[PDB]
Amino acid sequence: GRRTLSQRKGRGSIFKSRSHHKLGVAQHRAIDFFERHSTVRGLVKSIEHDPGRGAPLARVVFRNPRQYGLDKELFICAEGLYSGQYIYCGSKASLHIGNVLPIGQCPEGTVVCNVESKPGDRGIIARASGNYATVISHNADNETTRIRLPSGAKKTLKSNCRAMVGIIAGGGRTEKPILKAGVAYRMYKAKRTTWPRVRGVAMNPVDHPHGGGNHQHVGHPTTLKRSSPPGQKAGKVAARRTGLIR
RNA sequence: UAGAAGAAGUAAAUAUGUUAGGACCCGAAAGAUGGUGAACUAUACUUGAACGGAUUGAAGCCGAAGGAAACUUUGGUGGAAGAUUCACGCAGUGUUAACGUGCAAAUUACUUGUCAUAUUUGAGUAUAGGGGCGAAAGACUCAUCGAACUAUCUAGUAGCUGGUUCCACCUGAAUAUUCCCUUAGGAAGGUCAAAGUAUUAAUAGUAUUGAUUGGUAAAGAUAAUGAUUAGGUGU
RNA sequence: AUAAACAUACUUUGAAUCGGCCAAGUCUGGUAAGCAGGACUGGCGAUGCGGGAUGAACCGAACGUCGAGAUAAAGUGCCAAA
RNA sequence: AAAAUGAAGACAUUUUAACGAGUAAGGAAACGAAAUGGCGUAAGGACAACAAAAGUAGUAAAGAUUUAAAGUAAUUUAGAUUGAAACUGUCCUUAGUGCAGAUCUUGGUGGUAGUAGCAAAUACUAAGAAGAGGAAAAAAACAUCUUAGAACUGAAGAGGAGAAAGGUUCCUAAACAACAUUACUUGGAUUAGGGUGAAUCGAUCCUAAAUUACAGAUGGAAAUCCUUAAGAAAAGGAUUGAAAGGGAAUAAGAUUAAUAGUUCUUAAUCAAGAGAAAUGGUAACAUAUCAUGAACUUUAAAAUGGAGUGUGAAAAUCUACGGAAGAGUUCUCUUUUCUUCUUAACAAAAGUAAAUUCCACUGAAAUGAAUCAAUCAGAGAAGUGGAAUUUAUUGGCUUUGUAAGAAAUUCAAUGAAUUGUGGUAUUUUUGCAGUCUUCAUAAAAAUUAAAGGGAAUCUUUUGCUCGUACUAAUAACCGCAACAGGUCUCCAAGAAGCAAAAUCUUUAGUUAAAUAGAAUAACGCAGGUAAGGGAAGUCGGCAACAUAGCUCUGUAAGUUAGCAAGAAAGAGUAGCUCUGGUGAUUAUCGAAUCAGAACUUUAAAGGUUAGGGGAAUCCGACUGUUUAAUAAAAACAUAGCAUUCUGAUAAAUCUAAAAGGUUCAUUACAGAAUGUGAUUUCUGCCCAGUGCUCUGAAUGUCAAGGUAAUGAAAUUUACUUAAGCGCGGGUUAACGGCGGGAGUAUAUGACUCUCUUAAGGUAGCCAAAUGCCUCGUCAUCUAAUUAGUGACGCGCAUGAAUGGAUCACCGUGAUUCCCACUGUCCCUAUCUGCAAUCUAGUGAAACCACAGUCAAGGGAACGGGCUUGAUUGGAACGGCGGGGAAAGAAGACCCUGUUGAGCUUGACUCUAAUUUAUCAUGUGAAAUUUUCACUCAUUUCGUUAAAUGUUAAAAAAACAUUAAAUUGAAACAGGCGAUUGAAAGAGAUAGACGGGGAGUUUGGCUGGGGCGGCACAUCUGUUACAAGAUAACGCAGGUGUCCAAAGAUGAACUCAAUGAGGACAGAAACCUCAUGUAGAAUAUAAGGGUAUAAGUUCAUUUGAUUAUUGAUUCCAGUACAAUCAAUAACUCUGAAAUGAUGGCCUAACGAUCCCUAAGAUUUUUAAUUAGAAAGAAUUUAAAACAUAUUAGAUUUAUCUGAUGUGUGAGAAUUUCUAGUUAAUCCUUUAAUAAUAAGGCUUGGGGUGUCAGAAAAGUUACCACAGGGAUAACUGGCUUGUGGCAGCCAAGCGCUCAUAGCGACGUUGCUUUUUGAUCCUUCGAUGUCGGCUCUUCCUAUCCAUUUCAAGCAGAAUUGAAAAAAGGUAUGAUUGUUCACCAUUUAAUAGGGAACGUGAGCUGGGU
RNA sequence: GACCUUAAAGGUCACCA
Repeated sequence: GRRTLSQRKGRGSIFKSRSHHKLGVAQHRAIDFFERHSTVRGLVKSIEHDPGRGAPLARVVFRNPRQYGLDKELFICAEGLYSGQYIYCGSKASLHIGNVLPIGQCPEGTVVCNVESKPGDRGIIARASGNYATVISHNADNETTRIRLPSGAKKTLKSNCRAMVGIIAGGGRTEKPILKAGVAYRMYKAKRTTWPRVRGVAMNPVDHPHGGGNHQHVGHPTTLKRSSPPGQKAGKVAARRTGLIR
């Protein structure tokens, strides 16, 4: 046989990210004393559209708590932010939309976004459009707090992990139905090469495990073990269930 | 059942036979190893270039009239759409036209379709052979692709096909038998040739006389086993 | 009884060969076959010559180069010798 | 062969006799009576004038051409001519030693053949010049240049220029041997010269996608990774990457045979250099340098998509008024028609614009302002007055300097003349303004300026390196070339029109671009027309005809309500003369557009351009893509729908490895893996099987390890270990699946019974692109329907995200029917151009054993050659497609190879990735090794390693720095800050999983292969032919066993059946007598054998045993197996002779290696006792240390010297008899021991393909070596079957066997069906039907002539002569065939390689 | 027709040309 399309994706030749017009890395600012024990105030200069992602980006400008100059940051917009707004980052920040607070200071039930899975790693969870994470409970014995991830899973993080209060802007993006093949083509302008997807049953036995015979069909069960080698791992992987959900 | 029984062997040059090597000469599709290719084509990115004329008329907006209201009727304006068409171009539906030792190792003529957003296109750049790339035809990867090109292993192997070079003279065949992964082929054996011997209980594809063997042709059918048409006599 | 001394008995080494085919006062399967397969012998293969007009197998007869005669199968109206 | 002779003769002796064919094959050399005889090629060693100049040769070698001679032949010899320097004969030796073939290799050359051709791109003609090169009885044509005529490209060009590529092709002169399919005086061709000028155009500079270094990391290696992260490297990050991106600065005229934003004249610009620090304006803001402005920081520019509308300006075109100069027309007119009337870079500022944004005064409602559209206003409209920016350089346009001195148009013979002003017109270019659109937001750096801050106190010089010629294509580039193919751009006139369309023309370019002339045949290619009919042609309206612009009227069903729709359908349209509407400015001026009216004619879109329309069915929703070179589609994509996994140190996944890489500059509205394919309606039941999974169970099965026991030890044994499987549950929008039979209300069967699945196919749909039967049944379409449509449904074998049903719009998709139109057709005629024909010049190729008249025969079963006939005159031109089983190609179909390759799978054997367990020693603790606590290796991260730890002390989009006065601005820790953490990663070993991947295999026989069978090891009878052998996928059957008795022996008895008797008792129970040759039994298939037995019964027993020989059956006289004959033991039975080494006989079975059992003690040795008999033993140089005894040292398992003796020494040993002890089948190679292992002999474990590999498929994507050893087609033999014909006569025919038929039987012919065979063809004979056309047969359908009848006439029926002439048109189907509707005198049947493909078609296959 | 099964009846095969 040949090497299937999923195998050719891992080499990254034509499947490299189309990130040329992107604004940059969107994250919190690097942790320091002034964020651990004080608050630094930033100014939302503008709100910009980052190619390839559905949420807007804010060009915040903190000043320089230790030197002279400007610290041009690049945050992910929370819904409701506006140009010229002031936002405060630090442990003593007020509980307002757009402010950055350690996850331990947020009252149980607070909605946050752009949460750090580890202290000081500048944002991991709840970064897509309209997404958010909820603080479940605190644990002052070992300085851990429980949050509910947007997928529904519960995760325990350190109580000093930072997060931004609010909802990532641009929600309800995927509810608008794409209508045309051309529109879907334009969606991957600043993404990887994946769109026009040929069914495995339409390929040939050399190309794909599904490449069939005189009738377009699979032939063998499409639920496979997690341990299948790359090359035959095509279809549902480690499927605990199948069929329409009730 | 090997041996001994007053030793025969050895050396070298040829000829013939067996055997290994390119192996009488030429012939595979294949396999492995190392390199060269994206000047053709495939996809993707960077930076450039290229929409002229018509058709239809969506939101949005304005007037008039009707209405308690909700709003409706009517006339305009507007210029959307992977909307309809023509042109520069492009493709290749049909003639299964031309040509078919061509203009051309895929072109020409008319007809047909298409002719800016999933568009067309230049340069740069990236992806390499059990790999790439593929809106998927096993398609494309320099006229080479159901695994490119190039060189080495390599004069690859062939029970299969083709060829195999002077004269006279003498002798002159085979298709049984056994075994084989055997059936287009081999070894044992038969037929044949050439060398070399032995005075030789070592002649016969013949007939006769004598003693035998066998169960074929024929013959038989209340002679045994069967098959089958009738007629008398007795109970 | 007849024949047999270039009789007889061989020994060694080795070549090619084991695709066969035909005839019949023969046989088996088949309706049958210029079909398929066998017993015995003679042939073609390996083979020309004379005759059957022509023909791998039929009939006579097998071959160094020639001359003369008697012949064989078979023929004798012309082609064609009688 | 035998005799005779035999040192040398010679002819390989003399004589006599017999013999002589031959494919494959053999006979090497030498051998005197020669164990075959010789010829030739080349080289090596000798010999070649015997008397001291010793083979031939310039008095002509080798070679070549021939003429003759010798030899059976291979070959040799000699002469003649040519040739001019080496060569030959004999003997041995040696070998790169003899050619007709290999689709042989290389080179050369023929026929074809003066043949096919030298035919796209409209086109040339006259006069003259130059030249050898238009002559001549028309030799009808003539290359280059100039002039004139006539033309084409038609300004998206056949024009003027660039990028790439080419590389001197550029310009000129001389010259034409070759080349540009004739020629050339021409040339992009030959020869020789000349030619490319930059401070301003580019490269150079910057960075994009990307690329590459030192050090570092990885690797066995080559090398790979990393690109600023790891670095004592680089205020911050290295190299390269654009002649289309960014970018300091030049223009006009003139000049050269050719270079020019490059030279010259004139006129400019740019960069680098040289000679307590300003005013004005209310404000927006403004001032020939002015008017200081460091570090540091920020902002902006360079630098940002597309569409569409409006509009400013310039240019081009057109036009209004006024002219000046020149040109054209002019016997008909034309105050006429045409040309010229221009201006740069850089700067200036008389005059004067459009649009946008801001500033000041004021404060809008009765709301206003404005655009084509919009849009805006108390965070302030409108108004008035101002400021700024943009508009191809200063400042947009006119104007000005440059500058008229240039340039253009004229005139004179260098010198003179002129060079106004406009437009509410079109196009192009370039800006501007707002509007729309994106799940698309549409680059960076070099480089420049400004600001915040307040540190410090005009002239002139120079401008380097490299490119610069030319083409840029119907001749300079890539395709072998001057190739009708391909290749990126800039500039762009008139007519007409909606139009950059078609058509014609101006400026420019060219008239040649693979040759022409004559004639005007066939057959063609390209373009046409056609009476009457109108698809009747055909697989099919293929091809062609037909519709075609604009205006007005009108427009259906269906529908996703958007469409259908340009639906369909109808009318108008010309020319000329007029009339009216639509404005600007304030009476004058201007625009093409619309409407209307008289009149005339050839009655009007049509020169060119320019939709045929309608009714339905299927598939796909749509726009899109696709097999470059036979498939453009129903296939792929698509939006929509659905499922699975993943919290990122993850999922997927590349890599040998890696602080390695991709999605990821990412974070579940995300990433990755799949199925279905818009919308509507709906997705039924099944978890048994195979997958997937579980948050699940332990003590079923499971490895290396770990622990323990025995033993001298290896070894062995036991216990305990993870995943995996098993056990239990879940899951089908996971792979997939979704039944039978019988009664029952003139038929059907609601109903009932019964069998048993995991579930029994549900809603739907249907002879469907899915239905064999089948051309299903009923309607409809037609005259006629294997076609279409609508219905029916026990549906071979429909059916629900393998998606079911439904269709609106859409489609170079498949199918049917109507209208219109027509040469598709009846049925062909005719016209034009280019060829073909002939000629001058020029000039190939495929192919070719030799060749070329027929019939029949035979033959390899279809001859051009052979045999017998028919017949023949030599050379051929134009056509032609019958033949040459014509050419092209080692058949691609089929088969065979112990030949492959792609693909698939629990085929066999493995393997990367995944996974589980153990080992690989961080500290300090607890529980029964586990659980904890820590960090210290380790992992994953973050930053400018920027306040770690412990003490101490949401009103405002603005600024924040270089400090004033060691502090100000606190100290210390041996932790840059977090995170994980002794667990996880990488290594080793072990178990599981693993078509993701690698290697390989897939028996044989065979009336072709496959399916079927086993004729493959094997027995009986028969074919089988009276010895032995012996065929078929011949016939009838049989084996892979069974038996402690069914082996051995002894004894007794006689069986099957029948008759006659005997209570129940009978046809069959048990008893008796008689007859009883086996008709019973003997394990089994069949055939043999058997009567005081080989059968039945009784009794004893284990010979169904050990060892050794010799034979017989298959046989190769191998093995296995079997069948016998003896011998030596120990036994069984019998009184005994005998019998017994399995079964009454013919089948009942098995190598090498490997595993596993049994046996090798009968005998031979050593030592020591007692007895006896023979026995001299070889001869000088010495160290191992067993040690004692001393001289030193030492404490530890204590060693280190030297003195010393024996050892170890040499001037007994064997045999034998009787004991005793011990050992005893051989070996593990220095000697022994107990374990272990290996030998030797004999059995068992098995190969059934049975003389014995370890082995699944599919190729319609296929490949190679071959095959007529072998199938699919013709032909040939046969004729079962198909067709036709006879003989007899039981009967039918109202009576009557034979008018006409003829049963039960029986004899033939034919090759028009299909069989049966495999003879020819596998380095190829083109395989169905139809169309066209010719011929042949008669077994005759019609016409002609006759006979018969159950023939009155008519219509008919049977038969004879006769094959000269006729034998049709359509619907459906690819059909042959068939079935319908017609018509006719009849609408007969057949052959010719199932006639006919260099004759067509391509419907089917 | 061939193979299989039941108490005649069914079931699978019938292929490359």
